[PDB]
Amino acid sequence: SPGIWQLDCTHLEGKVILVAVHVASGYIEAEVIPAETGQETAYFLLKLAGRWPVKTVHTDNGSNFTSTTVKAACWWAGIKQEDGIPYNPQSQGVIESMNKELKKIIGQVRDQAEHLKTAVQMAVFIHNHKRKGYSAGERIVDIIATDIQ
Amino acid sequence: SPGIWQLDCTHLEGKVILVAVHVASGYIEAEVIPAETGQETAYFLLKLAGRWPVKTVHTDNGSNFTSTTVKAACWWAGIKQEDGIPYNPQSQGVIESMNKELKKIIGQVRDQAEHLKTAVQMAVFIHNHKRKGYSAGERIVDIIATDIQ
Ligand SMILES: O=C1Nc2ccccc2/C1=C\c1cccc(C(=O)O)c1
Ligand SMILES: O=C1Nc2ccccc2/C1=C\c1cccc(C(=O)O)c1
Repeated sequence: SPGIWQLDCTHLEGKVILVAVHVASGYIEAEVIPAETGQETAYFLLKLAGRWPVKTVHTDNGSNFTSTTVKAACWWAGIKQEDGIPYNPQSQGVIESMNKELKKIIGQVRDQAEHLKTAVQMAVFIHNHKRKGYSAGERIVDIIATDIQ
Repeated sequence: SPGIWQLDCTHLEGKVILVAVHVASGYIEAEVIPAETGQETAYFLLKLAGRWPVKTVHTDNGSNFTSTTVKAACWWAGIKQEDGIPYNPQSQGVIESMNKELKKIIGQVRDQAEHLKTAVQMAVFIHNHKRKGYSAGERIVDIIATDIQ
């Protein structure tokens, strides 16, 4: 579980926000893209796996699961690509809740940024630093550090 | 020193590669931009600080040190912005060496990617995973985890 991430795609202002959630910690990375393509998803995963030790990715839908470009990026980066079917039904609900929370934060910062991408990165910052006590940022580092030792 | 990062700007294929190096570990994040502007640097730092606990940034040049947009992003994200003048002359040489090493890796992967940005992220991946025995990715996590406890 230190290496397990979940992909999540949500929509705002006619654009797409692609999110990777580290399941065990709640830590996220996100980007704005014009639309969800295999190529964009592939590039996003390459960035993620260069930054964190990504072992398994639960893909967000069947198109990205099937995508040859996504499969190539997962091969390149040593990621086991899996489906994202909630065998636990409380899982989708947690993502649903996270998308709602992220959009709430985006709303709270939206006027401080001209471009949506800036607001999204402010929201990532706030999300990862929020103490719940540890923050998601603290939890992911502790989880992975423990795993290394 | 767990929170200290150094900005570095290098050039390839008529484009600019902006790099943030975590000084204590050698871990890097990087992006390709058309040219180094205050706005691009500001956005890059916002992304970085949402992902890692960035306390201090040594800026790469006087224009970014002076930039009102960079100063605003540092204020927003709780980053102490400093100059990047090598009080130790072995510092610049280490960055010089890193740029050369990064460009070497980019060369080694360049044909596997159409776009430079893909090659750069492959290079970030290889750099951060290389065992030298721990990798830069392992070192940054251990450093920050120790600091939290
Ligand atoms: O001055 C600034 N405060 C910031 C605090 C955080 C991040 C950026 C800024 C920033 C300017 C900036 C730079 C790029 C894009 C955008 C945008 O409006 O999308 C604004
Ligand atoms: O099939 C693929 N293998 C990969 C291994 C790693 C990353 C991407 C790919 C990938 C395709 C892809 C996707 C986006 C851009 C580019 C580009 O050429 O810049 C290529």
